[PDB]
Amino acid sequence: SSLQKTAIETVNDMGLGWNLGNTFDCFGTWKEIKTPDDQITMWGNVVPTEEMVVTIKKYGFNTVRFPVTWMNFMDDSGNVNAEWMSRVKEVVDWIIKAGMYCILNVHHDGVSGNWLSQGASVKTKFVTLWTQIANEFKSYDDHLVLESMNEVEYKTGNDFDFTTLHTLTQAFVDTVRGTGGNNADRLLLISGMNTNLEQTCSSGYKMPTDKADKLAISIHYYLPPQFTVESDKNPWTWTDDQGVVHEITPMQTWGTESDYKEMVTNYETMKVTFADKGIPVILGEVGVLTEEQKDKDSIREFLYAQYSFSAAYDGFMSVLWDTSKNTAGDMNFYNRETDKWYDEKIRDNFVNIAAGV
Ligand SMILES: [Cl-]
Ligand SMILES: [Mg+2]
Repeated sequence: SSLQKTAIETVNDMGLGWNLGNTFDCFGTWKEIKTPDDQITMWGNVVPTEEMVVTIKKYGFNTVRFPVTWMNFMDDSGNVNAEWMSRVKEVVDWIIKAGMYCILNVHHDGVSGNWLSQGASVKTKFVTLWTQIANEFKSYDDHLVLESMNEVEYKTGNDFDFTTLHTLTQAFVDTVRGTGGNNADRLLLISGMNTNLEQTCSSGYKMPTDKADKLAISIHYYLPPQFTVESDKNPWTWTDDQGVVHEITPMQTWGTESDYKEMVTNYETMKVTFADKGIPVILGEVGVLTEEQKDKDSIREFLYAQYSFSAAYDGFMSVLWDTSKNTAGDMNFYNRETDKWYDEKIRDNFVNIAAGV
């Protein structure tokens, strides 16, 4: 029998996803990071155990995205501390043992001010890092998916710099594929431009080349931003040259007729641009702030609608951004320590979508 799946078949099998957020991804200059646990716990989550990482499966999830920030464990030439790599591998091994997919990435390394935000002039360091990650996991089967980076924005003037992005994503593909083994054919998730739907689906976006034809595209679904990611208690502002401060109005509800038409239009854009061309779409983060004044029925309806579209559209999936508890982050859905969901109806909706009902 065939022992390979196409890119679309792989994302279809990946089912529903969930992120292990605000854990291996943490960073902050204020913390002197000397050991893995120093980074892992610095935002308020505990050191995760096997049960904390894989129990999500019983709620209908088949993919764990494992966001990892690497810079504090890289020496001056980009070599990754062996203990850090071992701790990353341990979590990957838990996910794989549970029969789930793992998406492993390079996360806050690309934030403005961190090294990967510099663009193509750090390609050498990016290749050094991915060579090490790729070699560490080269033998892993196709339930391990590697994601080039997270949310990077490169510009030249006020135009988006798709060339710099492509230089980096192509270096990622070439480096991973070049190591051979199962890296020759595993699904690779390619970052969109700032994971932005509009920019990634624009005519300027430049997908990298892959002889294996085993690439997916990464877009993050925080649309509309005023509902999903804008604080209600501390709204976003802008200030003019004379000191007048303007509030950008946050939204607390979602679900009007035009809201649904906007979501459908977004999926259609992604379908025509990527899935219809054989490139599946991993919506590697979706979420809504949970510690603000967002209407709880609207949070539930938004996630239900979005995951339902990801289930209805061939070659798509959604991956929930979740920080576990409100002393550790701002989007809290499943408390991995207590095995309890904050909203039982959010939980039930995931179970039902996963089951096809
Ligand atoms: Cl003025
Ligand atoms: Mg599907």
